[PDB]
Amino acid sequence: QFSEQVNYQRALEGELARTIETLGPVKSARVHLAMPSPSASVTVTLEPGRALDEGQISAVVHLVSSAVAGLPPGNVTLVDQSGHLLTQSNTSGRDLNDAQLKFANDVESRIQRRIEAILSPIVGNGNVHAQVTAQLDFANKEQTEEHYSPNGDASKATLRSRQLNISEQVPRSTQRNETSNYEVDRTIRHTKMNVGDIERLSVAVVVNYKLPLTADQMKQIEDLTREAMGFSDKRGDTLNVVNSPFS
Amino acid sequence: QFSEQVNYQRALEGELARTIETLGPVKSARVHLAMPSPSASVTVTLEPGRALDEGQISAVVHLVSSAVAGLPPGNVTLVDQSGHLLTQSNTSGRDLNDAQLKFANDVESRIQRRIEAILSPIVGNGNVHAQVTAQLDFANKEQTEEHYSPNGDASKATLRSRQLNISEQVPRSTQRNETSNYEVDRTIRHTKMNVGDIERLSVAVVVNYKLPLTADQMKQIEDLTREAMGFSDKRGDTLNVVNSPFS
Amino acid sequence: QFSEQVNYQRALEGELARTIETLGPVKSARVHLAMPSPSASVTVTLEPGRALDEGQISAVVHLVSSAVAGLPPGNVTLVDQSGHLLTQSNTSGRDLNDAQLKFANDVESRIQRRIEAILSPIVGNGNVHAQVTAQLDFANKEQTEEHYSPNGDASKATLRSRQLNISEQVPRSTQRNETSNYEVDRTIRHTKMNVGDIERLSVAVVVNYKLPLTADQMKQIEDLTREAMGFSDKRGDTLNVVNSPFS
Amino acid sequence: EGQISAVVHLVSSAVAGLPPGNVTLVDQSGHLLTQSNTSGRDLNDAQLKFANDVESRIQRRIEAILSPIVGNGNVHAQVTAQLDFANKEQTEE
Repeated sequence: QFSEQVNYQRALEGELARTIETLGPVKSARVHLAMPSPSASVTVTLEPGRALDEGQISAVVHLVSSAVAGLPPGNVTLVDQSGHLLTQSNTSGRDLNDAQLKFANDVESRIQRRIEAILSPIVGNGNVHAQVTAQLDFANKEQTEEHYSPNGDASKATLRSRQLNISEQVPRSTQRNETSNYEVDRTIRHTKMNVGDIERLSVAVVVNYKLPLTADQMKQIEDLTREAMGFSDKRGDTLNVVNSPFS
Repeated sequence: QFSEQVNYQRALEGELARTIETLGPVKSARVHLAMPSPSASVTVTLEPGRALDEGQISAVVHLVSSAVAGLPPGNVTLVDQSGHLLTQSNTSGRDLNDAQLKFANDVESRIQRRIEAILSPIVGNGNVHAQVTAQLDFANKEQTEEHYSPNGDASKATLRSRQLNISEQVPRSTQRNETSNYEVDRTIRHTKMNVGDIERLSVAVVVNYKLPLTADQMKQIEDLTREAMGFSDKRGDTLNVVNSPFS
Repeated sequence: QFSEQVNYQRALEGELARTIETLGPVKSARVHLAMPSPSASVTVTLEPGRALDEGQISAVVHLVSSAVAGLPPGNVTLVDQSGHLLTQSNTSGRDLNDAQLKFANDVESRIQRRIEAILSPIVGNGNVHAQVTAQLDFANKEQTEEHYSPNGDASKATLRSRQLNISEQVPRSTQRNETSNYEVDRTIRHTKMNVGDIERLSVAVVVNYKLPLTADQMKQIEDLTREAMGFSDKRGDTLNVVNSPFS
Repeated sequence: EGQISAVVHLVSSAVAGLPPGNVTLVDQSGHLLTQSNTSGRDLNDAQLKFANDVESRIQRRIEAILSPIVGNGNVHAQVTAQLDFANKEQTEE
């Protein structure tokens, strides 16, 4: 019964390593599994004069992380024929953070690619450059308001019950008890903010000469960029456009 | 008994990979299953000089996600013969924010494609460019109002019970007790806001010269875009149209 | 049954050692496992005239730590054909101060090269030398604030209940009981500081003669490296720049 | 990224007992190309590799917005960022 779940694992390892071989840069792989939480250790041997890129590692990681039951991609270990541990594995902590750099590099790559496109026709195909910086927010934030509406005014209160004894005598020994149980308007927001929204934008744009550009001809260039960003003084965005001869 | 549910899985993998082969661009597939939450890892080898499109990936994902019991499409891993992990529902770095850009692009692509299309007949085919920026909202928001109607005015209250004792003597030692048990109107909305609604738009439109365009002719060009946008100042949209010769 | 889980371990050891052989600098490996806590002991025999680098050790450590169920990389022992225990983790009196020195040498290395890169253009490709020392902070430290906002002022209290009894007779025999129950707004931070922050930098910078450099030319050289440092008086950093003929 | 290991192993192997983790490659524009990895926690260094990328970006950005103004090589810029890796939380009410 034990040599049942072992003669099988030895076949999985030999099957998983037959696909990683049929993968291009890899000449021959060699994978061992550790199923008792599980782990794996691929040992690819790249073709002569080749090296797996940064996104070609996740190809071989997920190729094994998914073909094995319950194996996260944080346990797969990839190693070349020249040492060179390619996976991160070893750090159980501050991985998955370059992701927040890649992402922030795309949020800015777009605003940049856009500003050039909306400004290249006016000033020329290559007479303008623009760089973008975006302070993002990755704080996992939640919220739960629970607003009520005031009912201090009788004219807009909503009684559910009400008791009201009003004695009197005449020695004007009066009296007035009262009870009240209200019902209350009750809103309940429950947000869960988006991880990756933009906190503040800062964009600098250089535009070539012609011979400088006219004051208005620049002011109208400033306002286009003010739109290609989504310039919002709420966020505290900062734009700075300058015209200067290129080289 | 174990080699029963393993000799079978080895046949499923060999059957699933025989169909993905008969799929056009794919020359030979190689799938492993991880049935224990399950997973799969296809390893298609596209035909010489071919590449699966963005909707041709879901073809091969759902082709396997559905042929295996209890396997969501977020666990299927597709990989070419050149590395290149094609899926993403497999990564867990952020795995979502990277898709909010590919969405906010499309929202902006439409309003861009639309704006030029409403203007291309007026000012010529290529004599106009527009770029759109959309600040979307991906905050998973909810709500639950619970409104009541003010039954303060006895002329629109709704008693369920009532007990009005009264006394009097004559030293006008009166008395007046009174209970009440109202019934109350009670609305309950329960919204679950949409994730992806536009919060603010900023559009910049450049139009070519002909010679400049007429003063009023700009206002009519501005208004068309104010419509093709869906401009709603309540959202704080911003539009800026300029006219300057192209190159 | 025992010779079942032993005939298997003897095969794992022979399989694990067949991959470490196919690894470049290694000519022949020899691994023993210690299943029960666990452990391993690789005994690589490097090729004639070779030595595993500092990152080539983790290649062979994780190559075995991952191929064995429940084996952390702190239990793998790597040894050459010339003694030379390459791992540590087995050398554990503290197992950590061996690292704080190497790590503190990296932090000081970064700041050093950066002061050499920002300054070499002004003064020459070799006419500047800098040395950095960094008092790091490796004290594990947590924290938990629990702030409350003051509600002594009634105009900003949040009553949850109340009971304001009053009396009087007129010989003014007054009386005024009063209870209260407040709701209190309560921030709760919970930090967990970083192990490896910088406490203080001290940087010494020598620059060659030209002929003694000018005061302004020195005044600005001090201002630049003050930024390449990250000089912050709060930390009480210390920078000392001197100009003196080299040799 | 694979042309660096070409020049690293070209020297790591031509010298007796020199691992590739000790070879340092530098351009004519600063830009330390190597880095490797240290030991002990294998995480504190991960806060340096990260803190280096955050600074390389702001550097690549500053030179790319100035190169047109002043010339393809007439500007250098070095960035030093004090990051913050304190795992913080909070709960207002």
